[PDB]
Amino acid sequence: CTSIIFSPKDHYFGRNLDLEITFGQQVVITPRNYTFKFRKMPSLKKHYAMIGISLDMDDYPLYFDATNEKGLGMAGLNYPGNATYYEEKENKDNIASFEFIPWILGQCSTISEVKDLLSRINIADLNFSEKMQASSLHWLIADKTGTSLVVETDKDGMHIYDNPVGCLTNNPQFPKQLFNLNNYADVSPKMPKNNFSDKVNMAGYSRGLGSHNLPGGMDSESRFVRVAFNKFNAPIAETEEENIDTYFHILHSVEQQKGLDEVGPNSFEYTIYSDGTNLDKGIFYYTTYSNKQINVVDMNKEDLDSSNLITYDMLDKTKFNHQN
Amino acid sequence: CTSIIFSPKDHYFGRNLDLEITFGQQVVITPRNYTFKFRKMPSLKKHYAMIGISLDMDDYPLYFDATNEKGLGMAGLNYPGNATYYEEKENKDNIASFEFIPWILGQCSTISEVKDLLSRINIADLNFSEKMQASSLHWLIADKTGTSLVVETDKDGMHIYDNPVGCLTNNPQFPKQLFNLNNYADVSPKMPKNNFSDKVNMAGYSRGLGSHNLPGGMDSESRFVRVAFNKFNAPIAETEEENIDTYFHILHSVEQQKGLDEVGPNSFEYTIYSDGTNLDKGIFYYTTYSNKQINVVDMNKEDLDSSNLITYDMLDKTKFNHQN
Amino acid sequence: CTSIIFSPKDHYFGRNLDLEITFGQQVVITPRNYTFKFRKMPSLKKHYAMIGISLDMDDYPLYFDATNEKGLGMAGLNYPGNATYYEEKENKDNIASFEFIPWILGQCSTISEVKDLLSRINIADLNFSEKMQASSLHWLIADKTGTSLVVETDKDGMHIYDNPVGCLTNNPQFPKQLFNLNNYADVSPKMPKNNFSDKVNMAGYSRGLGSHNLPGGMDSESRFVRVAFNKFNAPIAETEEENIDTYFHILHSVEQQKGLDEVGPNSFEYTIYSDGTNLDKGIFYYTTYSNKQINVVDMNKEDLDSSNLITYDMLDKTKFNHQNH
Amino acid sequence: CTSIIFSPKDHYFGRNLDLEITFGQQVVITPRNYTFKFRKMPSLKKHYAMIGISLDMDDYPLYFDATNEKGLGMAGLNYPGNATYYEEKENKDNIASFEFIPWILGQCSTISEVKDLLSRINIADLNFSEKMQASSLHWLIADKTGTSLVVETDKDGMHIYDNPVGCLTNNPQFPKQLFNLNNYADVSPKMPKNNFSDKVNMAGYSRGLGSHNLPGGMDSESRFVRVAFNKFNAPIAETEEENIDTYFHILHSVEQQKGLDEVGPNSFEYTIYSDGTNLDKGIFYYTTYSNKQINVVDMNKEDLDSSNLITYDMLDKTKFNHQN
Repeated sequence: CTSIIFSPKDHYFGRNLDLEITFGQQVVITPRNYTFKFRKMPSLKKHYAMIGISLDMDDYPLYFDATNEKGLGMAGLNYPGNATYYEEKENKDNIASFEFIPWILGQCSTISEVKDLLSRINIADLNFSEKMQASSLHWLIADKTGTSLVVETDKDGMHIYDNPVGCLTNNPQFPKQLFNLNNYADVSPKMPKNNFSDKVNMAGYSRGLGSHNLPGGMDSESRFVRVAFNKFNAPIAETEEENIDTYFHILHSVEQQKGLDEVGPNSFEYTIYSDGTNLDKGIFYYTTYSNKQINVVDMNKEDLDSSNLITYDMLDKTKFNHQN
Repeated sequence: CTSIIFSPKDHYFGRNLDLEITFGQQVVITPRNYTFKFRKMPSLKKHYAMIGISLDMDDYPLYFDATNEKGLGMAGLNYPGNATYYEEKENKDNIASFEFIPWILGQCSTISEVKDLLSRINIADLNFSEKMQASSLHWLIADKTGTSLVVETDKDGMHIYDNPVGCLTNNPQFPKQLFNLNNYADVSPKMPKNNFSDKVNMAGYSRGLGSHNLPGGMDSESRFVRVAFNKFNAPIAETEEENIDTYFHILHSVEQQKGLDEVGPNSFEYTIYSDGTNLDKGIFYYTTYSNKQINVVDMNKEDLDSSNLITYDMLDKTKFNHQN
Repeated sequence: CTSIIFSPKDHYFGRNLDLEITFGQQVVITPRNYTFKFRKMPSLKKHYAMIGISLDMDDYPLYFDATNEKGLGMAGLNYPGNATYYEEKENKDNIASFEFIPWILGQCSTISEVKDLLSRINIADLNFSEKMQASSLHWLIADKTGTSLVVETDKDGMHIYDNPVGCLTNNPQFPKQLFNLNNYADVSPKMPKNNFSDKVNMAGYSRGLGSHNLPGGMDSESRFVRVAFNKFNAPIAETEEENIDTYFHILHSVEQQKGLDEVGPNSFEYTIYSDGTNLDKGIFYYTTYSNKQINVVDMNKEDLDSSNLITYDMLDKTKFNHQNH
Repeated sequence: CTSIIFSPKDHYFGRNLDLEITFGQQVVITPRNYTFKFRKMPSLKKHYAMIGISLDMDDYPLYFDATNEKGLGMAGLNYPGNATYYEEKENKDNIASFEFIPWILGQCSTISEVKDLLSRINIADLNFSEKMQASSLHWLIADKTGTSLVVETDKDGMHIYDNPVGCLTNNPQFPKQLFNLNNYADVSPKMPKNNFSDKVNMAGYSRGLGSHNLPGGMDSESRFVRVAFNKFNAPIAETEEENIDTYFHILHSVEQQKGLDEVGPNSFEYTIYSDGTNLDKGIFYYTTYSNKQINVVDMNKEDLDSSNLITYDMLDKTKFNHQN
């Protein structure tokens, strides 16, 4: 998985979901008066409305990532082997990992409010069902000022980090992931100087040689570096159409192509989908692996005061434009 | 530029066109009875029909790449500084670089016929006009057996190479480009073995670590290695829709994103378009940088006995699908 | 800087010193009854003898690294910008960075005893003098069982790490440095399998292609990975001569060559020297940049009950052997 | 194997010999009136004196590398699978690959003289003895002007190349080996500039980060790049002691450590010795894997008009200096 906030003019937040199998995701809008039930907290009977990609299990939205009507966004990305969910604490809001996105996006409008709410939270070891055991996740949270932060629940407790580069992938823990970027200071959009020796003729035989050491791999660290390079060198435009086009080139640059990340016999982790929300306008965009026409769901064209889930199918089939 | 042949069941040939500035291009079917004129050879009054993308002129089809009705495909890719075109030779067929595709694709059906014609050819230093100086190219040729061939006109003469990997980018010369692949034997879709030492605990901390050393750069050798890894590990499917989807994932895996390959002040080489032809069926497909919905032009739906160029606009503007 | 413990049979501990300027340093044995004086603690009037390379100033051994007579070793490696030394603390033993090696090596014989002393230490922001401001260092400590730990004094306090690979270089902090090794699991002494695709003919055109992605750089992470690869694939022998021979190949594999690491105009960081001590025997070995004949100083041939520093020159000029004479 | 000419003031030519088995080589001075016998040419009864490392096979010097009294040096380096030796030719001096060094260094004093002799040569497929096949080699040749050239005998003929970097290792052919240097222009002794993006704070956390991408491997291409970086950034001094010290630091920077290049079960290729000769002065220097004190043999202190080989044992055992 890869998640970014991209702030050329308006602010766009979203992620690639990298898994080996698709099973029942939809675009889900949760309106303000849908009651969020919590295992160990009183229900949120009214809350901010939100939109994202989710499973719908027994009428409950298990969000992979979402954005609320105040321009606050949040995404849960795989964090295998690192994620720890804790015992219940008598002095904290005990919130399950699968309840984390509704808890936060339903109650908070800014990063500062997120931090305040997190000062009272305990991400607790609670499973949705015996069938659906909890996934191992860490979270990227960003708001429409362009500020972002990272939440990791490690063995020695929960850690919260300001995110100066506004990107997140998977393992390792954010301090190591962020520091690894320092090793790529010389990766450049421009041709290199001959620093090797002026007594040797270095021929600039290919445009693009500046990025010769850009990681191309499917792994977590390679995608973090690659998405950071793409994000901070992408062009800035004035229109919505241009900036969302650029946004999807950023995420598609770290797409996991089928066959390249093999996790088992004929089993391949790949980018199921790419989404992005205009945090300033509440507009949800997505592409899928097989359908890279941009699909648009406008949260503001729904009745956000209603009390039941609003669902749209993810258009995940190849759609061709036949010019005859 | 990157060009491949991809042979899952049917055979698909095409390329990314990477340039820092466009002047327009278009899809062009040249029918059988469009007379091909040649500066130094008699005209081909009748020939095979072909389809590809050319410059936005209707004087003459100046193809970037094309595929004829017999399943033979050919693409010219930037070869900066290496490409040498020769003085006219009395005992050869003197053919301009911009006449190469019509000359070959107009008369040849197989790689074997291509080689016979190439043995008597001389790629002459002729310009389409005094203003339109010939660009520096080398060529990938492939037919529907999956066999392919590289043509390079260097300063010491024309060299013709069998291509065992069916890929081509830009510099250097093909023996160096092909040999460089030997350095990436251990790049893997599966998790790496701990070869370092069984006394060191190596944590397989991220899926995709097998490809940690896959090159991600925008440069010529990086894209050659990366597209070969993508092509030979791409899944094999049974439907046309699935295999052409896969084909565009291979080409998009070596797309040059705007901003990442700087050739001058605010001037960036980027992937203008990606195209692919089903050599077996005569069906032409393309995406462009800003419109990655796949566009289809079926050559067999046209009057191939016509005498006039048949043209279609390249739809290069972002197409959104609004769902609510 | 690069420091290792190498444990083929006996145990060998030491380091490359990577700096841009030398002058002053000697092989220095501090005997049992040389009185170690401390700015904020009572003097150690008698203590374990030790041997190492030191800058002697005002009759005080400013050790770069040393090993004591009980087979405990300790080295201070550059930690630029990372090292933080603290205000004096009540309820702690306040010890200056330049007194750290005498404090530990004078009093401890084992890692377990080192850990006891560290639980009550505080590395204080104290300078040798106005002209000698304290260096930014972190420390590798190893004993003759082959166990080692790392001490790093960061902005948010002192951290002590068990060291499973027995190697240290410079920045970054040890958890990041140790975790970076995970990126090199596929580096191999053996020819690589063709994982790329069995549809592509990968020619095995050179021996050694298994190590094609081994880092060769002069930088701290590169050297950490390269020294670990060298150490864990080095052969093990049953002889002192062979095992110390191997030891210096490990250290020399990560030598910084003059001209390859420029830290300012006409100023280059390079490996001044490599040393190694046999912890089980008390034998100090070293080479220098211009003299890679192994020089030997046996601490046990000196009077370890004396009270004065005992010094030997670092033989740092090239000594050619004319076979033709 | 790695071979260089290093030209700080005087000129130093030599090599690392990288093999898995030591045989029993020694330092051999061949005086002017030792008769060189050839299988298919008249004997060379008087010739230039030379010094180098040789096997000894009943009175015949089989040099790995040598340098003659006129300052011409030559080294045979493994070229596995690539070396082709030819059928005898009726119009050429047919010289065995193991006769090549005596043939050249016996009669030539300069690179230009070498090039004239090579115009009449045919490196023929002659083995030294029934159960000792010829080894597969290519050669680096250099003289006291600093100039060097490469001789490679490939399937399609002998190829001679001027060597602009004065370096050679093993496979592949020299054109590909040399061109690969272009991929390392940015490898630097100096700290890198932040070209990734100035919106990203890149910490220059370690001295030497400029060489972060210097290859460290044991393989042929890695050592070629690494010895070149070491050679052209090595300091230049006024005296012999200083320059020969620098010279061995260059060769030792590409030493293959035991255990790092496994060629078979419990069998490793390693640097058996490093040697260099002062071309201007005829002084021979060497280290061995286990003895890094520089050993010196002055060819000119011997009787160069003699008729018998003059042999010295290689001091290959560790010799310690006990200071107390």
